[PDB]
Amino acid sequence: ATRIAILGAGPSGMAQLRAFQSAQEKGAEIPELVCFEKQADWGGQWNYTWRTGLDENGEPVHSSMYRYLWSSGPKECLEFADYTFDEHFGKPIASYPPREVLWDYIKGRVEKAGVRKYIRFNTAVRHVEFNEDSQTFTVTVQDHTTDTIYSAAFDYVVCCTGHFSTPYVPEFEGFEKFGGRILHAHDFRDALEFKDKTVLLVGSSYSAEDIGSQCYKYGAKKLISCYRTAPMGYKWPENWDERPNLVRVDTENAYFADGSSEKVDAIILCTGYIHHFPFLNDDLRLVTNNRLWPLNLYKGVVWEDNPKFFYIGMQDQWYSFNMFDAQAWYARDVIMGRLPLPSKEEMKADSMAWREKELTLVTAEEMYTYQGDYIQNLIDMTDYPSFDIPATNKTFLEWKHHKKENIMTFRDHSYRSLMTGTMAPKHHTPWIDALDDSLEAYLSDK
Amino acid sequence: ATRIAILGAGPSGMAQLRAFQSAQEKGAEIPELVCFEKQADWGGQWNYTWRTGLDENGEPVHSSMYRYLWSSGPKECLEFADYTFDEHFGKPIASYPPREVLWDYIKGRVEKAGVRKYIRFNTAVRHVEFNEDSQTFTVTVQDHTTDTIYSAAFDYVVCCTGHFSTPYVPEFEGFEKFGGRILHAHDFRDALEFKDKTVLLVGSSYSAEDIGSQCYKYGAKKLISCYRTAPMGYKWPENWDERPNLVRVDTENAYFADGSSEKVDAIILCTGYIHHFPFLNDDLRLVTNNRLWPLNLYKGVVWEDNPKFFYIGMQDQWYSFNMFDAQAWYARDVIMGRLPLPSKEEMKADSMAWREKELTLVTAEEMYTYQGDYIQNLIDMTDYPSFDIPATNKTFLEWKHHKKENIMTFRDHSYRSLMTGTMAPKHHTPWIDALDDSLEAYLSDK
Ligand SMILES: Cc1cc2nc3c(=O)[nH]c(=O)nc-3n(C[C@H](O)[C@H](O)[C@H](O)COP(=O)(O)OP(=O)(O)OC[C@H]3O[C@@H](n4cnc5c(N)ncnc54)[C@H](O)[C@@H]3O)c2cc1C
Ligand SMILES: Cc1cc2nc3c(=O)[nH]c(=O)nc-3n(C[C@H](O)[C@H](O)[C@H](O)COP(=O)(O)OP(=O)(O)OC[C@H]3O[C@@H](n4cnc5c(N)ncnc54)[C@H](O)[C@@H]3O)c2cc1C
Ligand SMILES: NC(=O)c1ccc[n+]([C@@H]2O[C@H](COP(=O)([O-])OP(=O)(O)OC[C@H]3O[C@@H](n4cnc5c(N)ncnc54)[C@H](OP(=O)(O)O)[C@@H]3O)[C@@H](O)[C@H]2O)c1
Ligand SMILES: NC(=O)c1ccc[n+]([C@@H]2O[C@H](COP(=O)([O-])OP(=O)(O)OC[C@H]3O[C@@H](n4cnc5c(N)ncnc54)[C@H](OP(=O)(O)O)[C@@H]3O)[C@@H](O)[C@H]2O)c1
Repeated sequence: ATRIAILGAGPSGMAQLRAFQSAQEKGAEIPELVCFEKQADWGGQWNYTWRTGLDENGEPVHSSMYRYLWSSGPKECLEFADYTFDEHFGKPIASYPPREVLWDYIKGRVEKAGVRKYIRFNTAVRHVEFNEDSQTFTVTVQDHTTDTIYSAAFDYVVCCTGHFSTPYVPEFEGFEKFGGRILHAHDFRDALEFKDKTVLLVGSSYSAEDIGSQCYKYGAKKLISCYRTAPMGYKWPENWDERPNLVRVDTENAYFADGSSEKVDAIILCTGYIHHFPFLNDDLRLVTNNRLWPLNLYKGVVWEDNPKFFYIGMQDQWYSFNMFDAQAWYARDVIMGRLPLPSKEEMKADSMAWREKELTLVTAEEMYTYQGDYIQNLIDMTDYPSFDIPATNKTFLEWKHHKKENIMTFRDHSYRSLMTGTMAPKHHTPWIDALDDSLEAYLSDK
Repeated sequence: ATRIAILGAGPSGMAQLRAFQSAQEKGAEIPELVCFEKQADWGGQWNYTWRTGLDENGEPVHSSMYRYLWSSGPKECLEFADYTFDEHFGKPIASYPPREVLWDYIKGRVEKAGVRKYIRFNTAVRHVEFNEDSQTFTVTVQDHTTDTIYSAAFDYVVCCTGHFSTPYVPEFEGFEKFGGRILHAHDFRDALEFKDKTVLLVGSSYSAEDIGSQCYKYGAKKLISCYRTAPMGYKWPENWDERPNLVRVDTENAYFADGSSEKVDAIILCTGYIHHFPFLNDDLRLVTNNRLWPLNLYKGVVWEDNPKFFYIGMQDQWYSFNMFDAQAWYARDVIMGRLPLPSKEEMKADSMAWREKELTLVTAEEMYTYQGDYIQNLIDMTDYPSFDIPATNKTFLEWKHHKKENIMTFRDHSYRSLMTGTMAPKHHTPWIDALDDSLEAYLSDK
């Protein structure tokens, strides 16, 4: 009568449900499942909302996604080994689908699987405690539909609440006096809000690349992006420059370590996120910066201090969807008794070996290869379909080259699926001109 | 060795500490105090921040206040009976001080009292449980300076976390397609962000009045405000009209029940707040809409289901600072044994009588007079200095008339202090021209 709690119904929660459902379909007897989700529908980040800051129930808004967002890597690198792009759409499609298209895809797997019935939507997880005496977890949640706080007992808990939602938002001198809008990447919604405007983007990783690109694409007057350590280093459009870092601000201007300075309408902090778990105490709470190998997680997923608690997708992401699968399948097999955990000492020693290797990594290539090795090790222990990881590494490599070649057109290239073998078609419209981000617009043919 | 927890160091928390400190100064022996505050300094709403949505630790941003905010009622109606405006500033000042000026004042009382030492700043209250077996509260908090979650036992808890922070944010058809900024009043920061723009304000209470006024004052091209029930009904500037309710929106336009419609750059939801206490379970959690008499609070402050738990300032606010005092002094005397509570049945019957009367109220005059009667009933039970409530009522009445006379110049009038008798000077600058909101600018003379 063993009972499991899954926190969150994004890709990771969906993957954990899907892993149990698959074991059950092959005839295994599975635990009882309850998955709690604070939004009204599944998909995690991929469920777009116009809302900003706090949602209609007062929970922090979860999604950081914006209008016009498109896959940032090759779809071929994030394809499910058990539910192909061919199966879901019935036809080839280009390699960088818009948000709505990938949303549709991940829902499709879990619609086929019938796992929606396990999910209590509109329910925020408030608190998870472990009771020593009974060896079980009390999960306290708030049901916003009924406006009730209640709690329930579980034998295992799988946490899938992500780490790209709680913004890291550093302060800069003068922000209290600046007259334009200051916002974090997290609150970016429609690029059209910045048409004909000068937009400062603080930071130099994916958010900066892509939020700049959208502002450019939808007609901002000018873009300044500044970096803390090293410049992003791509060849930008003519109305976009990189400066060394922002140092202060006044009523209208920004000042850089350059010595330069200029008039700026809006500042967008593209400074990343914190791992933040307001519902866990120190006995259960993961503390880490964003990285390929957070400590304290055996095989990157079992909580070393209480191996009945698990974390999915808490690593930085080169791979994503099929990493979460590998992780969710491993957790499932641990929970189900198919893969007994070693002692605490051996877990720590294993994790340390993973951390030593992580610290070796210099180049982007070495990094996704490392995540690949990690994933390889996971999928080899479970009935998760194996797939060509070295060939996925190669596809990441091409993608890197395409971005270096030209940062504004990398989305116009195509790659071959490592599940099906088929090469993807070019898209009916080049990126810069595809102004409509809808599923409908992308799947027809204008 | 009796121990009290005070949740929040805004005006209410500050009042609660001040109430204890005064009893102690007069020679009483007081309980031990710990006050928890998630911000880095005291003042509550009055502590301005440029931050929006979630703060640097990932907590919801608390303050709803914006640049250029000024007192919305006569300072004479919110004067402390035990720490006058004369005492704090050393000289007369006008009747509608800017935010920074009132912040300075409320901090002044609590700096004089030396109560800062009781407060653990940068600490978010996560959870408050009541243990039946020991009859005490476990308060769990997260210290963001040390990044540690810990908990502590208390005999009484006073909740002062406010109810104008978690926004009520209704959805309107088309919001997911609109191309400008959508925001709640709560996120409104610098009016200059809307200079030369058309701004729709949804709502018809104080937020709508005042945010519109600031947008106007700082040079917005045009203002549309729309109402759900009745229009605000003031004579607005020429570039500002009131329409019946908003019904939908597309890429660039708003459509109203008017039948009318127009191009709009930014939508500001001025639709109020919810009472939200994510750190309480249903045994302790107050559930109410914003009103003069929330139910379940004996004398408006003692939690009827567990009278060792208290709420300060959870009523809607005509009076404010000296209401919180009256309430804090009452809670103090209850906690200290000077005012024993009646049985549960009598509390309920008393609360019912207050509710019946609340439901009687029609006119704005009847409403603040009701709050005044409530405050009268409180201050008569404690050593809180009594003061002229009927004369404060009269002052509110004048203020109402000044607003109806001209909504854009009500802040240029002056009233007499009910603590000192002295009439307040006119201000060195009329409202529409005082563009600088700083303490310094308001307290010197230009
Ligand atoms: C702007 C942005 C763009 C991205 N684009 C890509 C991309 O193009 N390609 C790619 O591979 N990856 C991308 N990512 C990476 C992203 O992390 C993954 O794609 C994927 O969404 C990870 O999903 P997850 O389920 O682990 O967490 P999430 O997707 O964040 O979902 C977590 C779920 O947990 C829920 N939750 C959180 N707290 C609670 C609580 N208290 N109670 C109940 N429920 C809770 C949330 O509501 C949410 O549904 C992007 C990330 C961001 C932020
Ligand atoms: C925009 C705006 C303008 C206003 N203008 C006026 C005015 O001009 N005149 C007037 O009389 N009234 C005004 N008010 C009314 C306001 O409610 C009172 O003036 C007063 O600030 C109420 O104080 P409070 O201490 O009860 O709550 P607050 O002032 O809101 O302070 C609550 C405190 O609780 C803390 N807190 C909340 N949650 C936690 C947690 N979980 N853990 C730790 N700490 C927590 C917050 O950090 C905050 O410091 C205004 C309100 C708003 C929103
Ligand atoms: N579809 C898309 O294209 C898309 C868009 C956004 C996000 N994402 C996803 O989200 C993940 C990362 O998002 P992210 O770019 O927001 O965070 P991130 O990858 O951790 O990058 C954080 C960035 O902010 C900078 N930064 C931090 N503090 C700073 C400071 N005080 N001053 C100046 N700069 C500062 C960092 O500077 P330093 O470099 O000096 O450390 C770094 O460039 C990616 O793995 C991707 O999956 C995808
Ligand atoms: N210094 C200042 O001037 C200042 C500024 C802001 C706030 N404050 C303080 O904050 C308190 C109130 O702030 P508030 O005005 O934001 O909230 P509020 O007083 O409760 O008013 C809520 C408003 O939003 C409207 N509304 C709610 N739902 C709506 C919907 N679905 N569609 C359209 N309109 C809708 C309500 O409509 P209905 O009228 O139909 O009920 C009402 O006008 C005041 O007591 C004051 O202390 C002061």
